[PDB]
Amino acid sequence: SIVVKNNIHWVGQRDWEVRDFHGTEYKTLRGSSYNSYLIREEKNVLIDTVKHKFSREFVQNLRNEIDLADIDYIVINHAEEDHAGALTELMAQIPDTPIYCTANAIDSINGHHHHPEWNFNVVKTGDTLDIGNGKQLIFVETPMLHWPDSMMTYLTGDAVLFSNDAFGQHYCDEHLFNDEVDQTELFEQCQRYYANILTPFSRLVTPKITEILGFNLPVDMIATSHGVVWRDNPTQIVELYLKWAADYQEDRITIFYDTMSNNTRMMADAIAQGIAETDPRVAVKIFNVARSDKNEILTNVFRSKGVLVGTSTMNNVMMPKIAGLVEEMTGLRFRNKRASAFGSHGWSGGAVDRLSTRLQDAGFEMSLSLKAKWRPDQDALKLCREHGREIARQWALAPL
Amino acid sequence: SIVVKNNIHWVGQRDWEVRDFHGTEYKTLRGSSYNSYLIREEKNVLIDTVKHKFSREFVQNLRNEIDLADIDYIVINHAEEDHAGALTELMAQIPDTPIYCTANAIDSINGHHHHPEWNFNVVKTGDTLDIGNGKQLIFVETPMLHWPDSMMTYLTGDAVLFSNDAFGQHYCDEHLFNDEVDQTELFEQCQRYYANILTPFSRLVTPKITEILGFNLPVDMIATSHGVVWRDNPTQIVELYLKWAADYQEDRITIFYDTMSNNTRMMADAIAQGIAETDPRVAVKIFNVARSDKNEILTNVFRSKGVLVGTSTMNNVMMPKIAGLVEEMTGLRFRNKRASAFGSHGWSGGAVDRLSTRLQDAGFEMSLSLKAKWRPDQDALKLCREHGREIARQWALAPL
Ligand SMILES: Cc1cc2nc3c(=O)[nH]c(=O)nc-3n(C[C@H](O)[C@H](O)[C@H](O)COP(=O)(O)O)c2cc1C
Ligand SMILES: Cc1cc2nc3c(=O)[nH]c(=O)nc-3n(C[C@H](O)[C@H](O)[C@H](O)COP(=O)(O)O)c2cc1C
Ligand SMILES: [Fe+3]
Ligand SMILES: [Fe+3]
Ligand SMILES: [Fe+3]
Ligand SMILES: [Fe+3]
Ligand SMILES: [Kr]
Ligand SMILES: [Kr]
Ligand SMILES: [Kr]
Ligand SMILES: [Kr]
Ligand SMILES: [Kr]
Ligand SMILES: [Kr]
Ligand SMILES: [O]
Ligand SMILES: [O]
Repeated sequence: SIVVKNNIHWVGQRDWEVRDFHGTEYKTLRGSSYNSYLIREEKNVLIDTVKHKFSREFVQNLRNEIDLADIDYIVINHAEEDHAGALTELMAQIPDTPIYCTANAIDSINGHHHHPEWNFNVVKTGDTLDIGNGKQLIFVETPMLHWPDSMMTYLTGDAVLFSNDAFGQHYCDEHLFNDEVDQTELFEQCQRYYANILTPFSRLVTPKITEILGFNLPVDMIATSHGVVWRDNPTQIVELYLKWAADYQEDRITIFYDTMSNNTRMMADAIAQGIAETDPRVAVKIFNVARSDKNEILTNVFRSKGVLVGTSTMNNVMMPKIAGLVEEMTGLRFRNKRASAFGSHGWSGGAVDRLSTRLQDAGFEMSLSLKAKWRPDQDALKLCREHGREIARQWALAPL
Repeated sequence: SIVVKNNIHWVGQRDWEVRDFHGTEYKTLRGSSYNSYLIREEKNVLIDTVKHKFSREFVQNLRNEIDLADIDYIVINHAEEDHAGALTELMAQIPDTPIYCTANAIDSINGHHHHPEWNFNVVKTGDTLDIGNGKQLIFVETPMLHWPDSMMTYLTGDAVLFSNDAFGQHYCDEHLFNDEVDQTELFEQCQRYYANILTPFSRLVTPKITEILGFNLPVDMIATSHGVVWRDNPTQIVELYLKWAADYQEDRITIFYDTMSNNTRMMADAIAQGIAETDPRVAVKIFNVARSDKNEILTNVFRSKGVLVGTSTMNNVMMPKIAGLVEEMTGLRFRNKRASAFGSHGWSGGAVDRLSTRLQDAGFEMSLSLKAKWRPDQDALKLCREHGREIARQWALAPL
């Protein structure tokens, strides 16, 4: 275990090997961690657990830190399997131990564990839990951030905010604190996390942070459930969340496509050139969805002011990976972004219009489409270059 | 080169390494071949070429077999890059050589190569081309099998049908003839090919084969553009095509899904059990689309009488891989098949109905959906088992 602050002990689990989260929908290229915390004042409080596959090690390590019978209260901020997965294993040893959580958490905890006989205690925003020595836990409900059961626990005196998923990132390191790790690698994982997970809940992020700041409670540390503990200027991740929530976009255009014989690829490269030689301020990224990291693509879309999506016409419809990715974007609900569909066809085509429509369904403001037959020759590549020019002029943030 | 029959020489290219076709949409687990044929009578005729990346070797090997100037005619049955990719390289040495192909082939050849100055000769069904010694080539147009430019060339006397893509398969072997290779491995690749490529054109397969049989031309060998040359009972692949075209299905149910925390997986296994203990005649396959071969899944759907598709609700929509796969199935246009959507959700859900609708759009006859909240307990797993029972009774081919 690692001493977080005074009597706060990190008793979680590092995961260096993990490469897949939420099925295979979130690639964790730098691993992750599952942060559990043991607070030992007059009362002994355990905050969240770890993933189920590390339950054996979790309980054993917990035994080495404290007798399980001496644990007074258990707090569950979030009942997703990576934070409450070791719950059944632990409650088998101490079934009478009270569990403090939201009303929605009872549904989610029981939904996974099927032990409704456990002693649940419904908490709501403002509720307190005294642990002795002048310190107490203050609960704040954060529904749909990112789950209905989500909440945060604040420890007075030590001024430590247990935010669970919020302000966390999938980043594994032997050092626990943010000022002890690589800042660049830390920022990438933080932005990668929000873009792929918290984007559809951005409208809720700002009012919640505003509400919490209204409590006027000091924050010395922010102990998330994933990644580093923010102790050195901890509110820096809060400020990033405020910026990322306000329909974040840079002067950047993300182009991604799928192709069977490189015809659409040729179009994408010609479009990109037209943009770069029209607007030097625009950062341009290009991805083949069949050969690229899906989450890296989505992170760029989040940072971009607009995207161009390419697909060849395959069996009167679009290519599956493109359709799949667009479907996911429909759930992420990106805002204040523009889009243009393009692609090659053999005869009748139809996949470009089909794509443009679904992008509109995903919330993108659609510009005109670009279509080409078979492999683009020099003349066709000019039209693609010109399309990029028209896009660059239409999507220009400042005049030029 | 390999002697196919008399003066027919195989001058194509084997591809042991290839693992991806049509982008990454067709996995070639046993490699493939690109069959080109040189006929040397009084006239010298080249039939199709190879993929562009093997163009250097193709021309060189062709030089070792014959002087390029001695080539009289060039036949292009199909202008896809794997059969006409080495065309530009070859025509650079012999630009005056006539090219015999369909009217639609001129559009496709020029579309890729951009050399309209080539000497094209439009052929239609019934047209002949004398090559001497009492032998001649007879052309038969096969539009949308699988391309608009597709055609077949028949050689009289030797009774050899050059079918290009038709009756071919992606299977690489040192031996050229069908009776020299592994029959099981040969059948798998043949069925894998049709299911993923020729399924949406099944309505056209039967009348075309009927028309060709109406010509009363003998067939000693069938020389495709991919895989083995059928010389031992060559019509066996024709009979398989007739069966596969007639909305082929076995007493078989294919279940596939995507899951984030295995809840939907638990549902799929419970459904499968219900079916097996209700109808012992049904063959059941289960696939996680995130961890399985996509084409193996589609091959099973082709053989199946009906499918069950699972998805968890993710951001108010379905999982991308499922959406992507369903999109592709919408293009494959499977016929006379039934379907049932299922999956787990956290709160409001919605992805199961969304999936059931798109399956209906894909042409599946939809049965009732099955929904479960979070992780299924013993009671919920009974409902899933019962759902399988109801499906097994509804989809039963014979009474029982
Ligand atoms: C399996 C397959 C299916 C196709 N289906 C269509 C189609 O339905 N309509 C069409 O106009 N072209 C169709 N085509 C032709 C392609 O759209 C054409 O080759 C395109 O220019 C290539 O795009 P890409 O190289 O960027 O992947 C199909 C090609 C393949 C290989
Ligand atoms: C990223 C993510 C998004 C989710 N979105 C929804 C949702 O929009 N609606 C819902 O009812 N449940 C949602 N859930 C909860 C899942 O549907 C729930 O955990 C489900 O039972 C798990 O299915 P599975 O384990 O088979 O993948 C979401 C879960 C995750 C991890
Ligand atoms: Fe979570
Ligand atoms: Fe988490
Ligand atoms: Fe082809
Ligand atoms: Fe082919
Ligand atoms: Kr969160
Ligand atoms: Kr937040
Ligand atoms: Kr906050
Ligand atoms: Kr074909
Ligand atoms: Kr055919
Ligand atoms: Kr035939
Ligand atoms: O989580
Ligand atoms: O092909």
